[PDB]
Amino acid sequence: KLPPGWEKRMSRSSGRVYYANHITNASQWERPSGGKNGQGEPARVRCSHLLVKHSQSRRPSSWRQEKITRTKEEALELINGYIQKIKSGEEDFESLASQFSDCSSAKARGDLGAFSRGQMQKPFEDASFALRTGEMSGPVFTDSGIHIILRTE
Repeated sequence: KLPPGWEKRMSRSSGRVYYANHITNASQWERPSGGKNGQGEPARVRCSHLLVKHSQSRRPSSWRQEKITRTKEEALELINGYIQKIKSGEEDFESLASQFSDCSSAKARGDLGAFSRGQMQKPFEDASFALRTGEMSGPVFTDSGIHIILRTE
């Protein structure tokens, strides 16, 4: 059972029986979905994302700040913060993307439109294609920085 990338695991804290995905870095208590060996994988998907860059990003510069100086570690803590606010409903994805994304797509609520296999950096692509419409990833790492991907179509 269990769709691509999903492994059962056991978290400290308690009898955290939970589910995690090694492609998307998503985690959750709930079992992923249903008896249909596949579903396949669309030729195309549509995703938004929120990018936080750091000093080791291939371009330490964004519309939000000319010289980015945060460390990969600091950026990772920020992603975790936003993921917390998002998962709790305090703030929504589009809102934090518009405000804090270091991608120019910030001004599109983070929307990147539809794409295929081949077009995006591979971990982003692998994660986007492992998500299902509606699902959000954990922190995803690329040469740009650290992403949160929301799959919209």
